[PDB]
Amino acid sequence: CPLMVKVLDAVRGSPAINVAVHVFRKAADDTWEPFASGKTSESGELHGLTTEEEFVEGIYKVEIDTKSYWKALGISPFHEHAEVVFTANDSGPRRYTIAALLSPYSYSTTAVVTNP
Amino acid sequence: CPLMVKVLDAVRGSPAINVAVHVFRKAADDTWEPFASGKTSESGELHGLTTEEEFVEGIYKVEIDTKSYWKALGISPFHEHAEVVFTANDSGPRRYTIAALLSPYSYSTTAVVTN
Amino acid sequence: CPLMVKVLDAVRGSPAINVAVHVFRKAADDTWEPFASGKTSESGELHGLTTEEEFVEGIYKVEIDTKSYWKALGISPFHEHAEVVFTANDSGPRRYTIAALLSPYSYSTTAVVTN
Amino acid sequence: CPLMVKVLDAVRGSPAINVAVHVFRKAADDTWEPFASGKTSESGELHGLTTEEEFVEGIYKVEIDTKSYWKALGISPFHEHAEVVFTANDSGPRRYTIAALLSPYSYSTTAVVTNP
Ligand SMILES: O=S(=O)(c1ccc(O)cc1)c1ccc(O)cc1
Ligand SMILES: O=S(=O)(c1ccc(O)cc1)c1ccc(O)cc1
Ligand code: NA
Ligand code: NA
Repeated sequence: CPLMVKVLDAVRGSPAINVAVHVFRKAADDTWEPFASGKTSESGELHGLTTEEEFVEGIYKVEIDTKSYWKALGISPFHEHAEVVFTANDSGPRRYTIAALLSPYSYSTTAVVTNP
Repeated sequence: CPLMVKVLDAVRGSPAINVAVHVFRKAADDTWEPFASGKTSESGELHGLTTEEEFVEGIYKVEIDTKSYWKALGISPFHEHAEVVFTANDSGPRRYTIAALLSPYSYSTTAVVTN
Repeated sequence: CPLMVKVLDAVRGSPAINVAVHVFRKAADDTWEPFASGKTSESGELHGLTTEEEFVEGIYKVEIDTKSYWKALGISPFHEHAEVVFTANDSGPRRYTIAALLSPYSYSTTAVVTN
Repeated sequence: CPLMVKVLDAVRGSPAINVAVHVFRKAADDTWEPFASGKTSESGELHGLTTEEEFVEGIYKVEIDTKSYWKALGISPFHEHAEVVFTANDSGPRRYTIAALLSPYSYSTTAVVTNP
């Protein structure tokens, strides 16, 4: 599990449950190719998106579908989604945790990068 | 004025209006002494808290009454207030902007220090 | 101007100066079309991006070139850039301020929408 | 473990290690009485501050010694510390996670509150 996503809800003070996440990887023709997807669990975490073999060097985009999350709770938010774009594994394999904190008109995102 | 406070509301995407703000200065006996206070304007800003003459080096605390703000909007908050504690240091001319972004169970605060 | 961008630096406690910002509008064929761009000023702000005539309802993306900013300061960043994607909706007069607070491995963004 | 503290470093993209944390509780005379203290581990987490029996109703202050953290890394930060003040257990026992994200001139704090 070299890529994990955590999401928290700043209005409720709780994990953000059932948040859809789509990961893309930039292809040779400079388009975003679908790479992996999933949803956050009751703990707000999304595990098992990829494997060490599959998660090669590249530029990755982690799209967090924040609008669908808020609308399912009856709230009209500002952003369409949160996009996190980064180069991965350029100095060898690393483990990446993408963390996000959500409010209807604001969000924060952090990266925790560790070396196995 | 060398000290200004700005407060934003992350739930409504708006300035945080009519928020009470209290500034304290640390006295020699280690207690917090009232220094200045006010309420944020329609733009979420509080100007005119102090003057360069009065804002000497020392430790200051800015207390933002976030609980009352959320209660007035019918929203149940977590924190009693937001506290920002910092040292004022002289080191050339200095303007201090204390910014805060409020959510019911979260807040962020930033210091913008400019010449 | 109905759209403004503000960028702050959380490491130095200062405006983020000379940061490139690109705005795109979603076209009918689902691609991102260049719409406006500029560089943040000494106050970290980018004004005059568009006009009320041109800023019609639709989906917009604001791209902040954070990687170049940190590299110019000798700091190694994580993100390629910061992207802010939102729908502009009419619903009375509307000013949009897109604010961003930058750290090397983190960023926050807020929308302040005022009448 | 009804009270836990997590701290992340936004400059390094890593847990904030060896951050001192002091917890206080408002006493009957309206002073802050020392309640518990500890330091974050290599994971950035501080466990074992208190017990269900000890952690009664009250107003609590969690002081995170951010200045000492940055100065130990050779950085001159803005804030003296981060203070998180809240009423706890007013509707019965809850579990509280205080999370913080640190930059030299900025910090964010969130609360995750769950019911056992
Ligand atoms: O979800 S968090 O608590 C988190 C904790 C440890 C990690 O390695 C990653 C995320 C969190 C994330 C961001 C934030 O601003 C506050 C808490
Ligand atoms: O740039 S800010 O100070 C700002 C203040 C008032 C506004 O109406 C708009 C922007 C700012 C930016 C980010 C943040 O988290 C807090 C304050
Ligand atoms: Na290489
Ligand atoms: Na009660």
